[PDB]
Amino acid sequence: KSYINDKGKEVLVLWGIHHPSTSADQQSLYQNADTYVFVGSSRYSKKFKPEIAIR
Amino acid sequence: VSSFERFEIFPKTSSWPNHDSNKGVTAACPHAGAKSFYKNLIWLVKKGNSYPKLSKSYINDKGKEVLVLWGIHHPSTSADQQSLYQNADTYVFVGSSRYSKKFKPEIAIRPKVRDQEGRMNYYWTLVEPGDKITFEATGNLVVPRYAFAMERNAGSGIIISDTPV
Repeated sequence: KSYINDKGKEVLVLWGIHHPSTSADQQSLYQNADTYVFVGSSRYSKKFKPEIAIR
Repeated sequence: VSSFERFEIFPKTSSWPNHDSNKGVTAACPHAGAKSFYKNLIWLVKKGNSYPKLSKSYINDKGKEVLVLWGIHHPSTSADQQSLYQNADTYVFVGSSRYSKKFKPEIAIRPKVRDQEGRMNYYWTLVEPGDKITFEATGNLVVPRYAFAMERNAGSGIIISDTPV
């Protein structure tokens, strides 16, 4: 999904990355064992790898 | 800076027999109309349909600090990754006595900037006299070509102005 800033000013965007406790909780929520998240803009680029462990 | 001399830390003609040192050009860095690239870096690309494991070292023998710069290339797609390096799962490693870091490319489509959906990160380090710096990669590495042996001063800054010198 993409968004283009057309509001004539800066847009503050917030988001989250979820790190489950166990592989079972991972599969209960997303069904995929080895996942990634990517966020990218013209000045931002970052890839997120979840860290599954019991805190 | 009290002393600043450029030298070819990794000569273009002889350093990379098993890799291509001439195809690493891009429309994002044009010169005289043609596609070009940075002068002090070489964008190594697979030779034939092969990118063998890369390993090159330099020992600072210049009697002073050496400024070394390099790049990591993050392609937009897996196809662009295979077009340039032929290897799907690659790494880059840079190591010295005070520097050690492993780089994993992040393949994804970023918004176009200068007609490029990929990205390239630029890094630098100061190699102390007598030290060794090692570059090791299976792809995505923009190897240094020119380094700079230098001696830093103390103070001064950067003036941003249209006032003439």
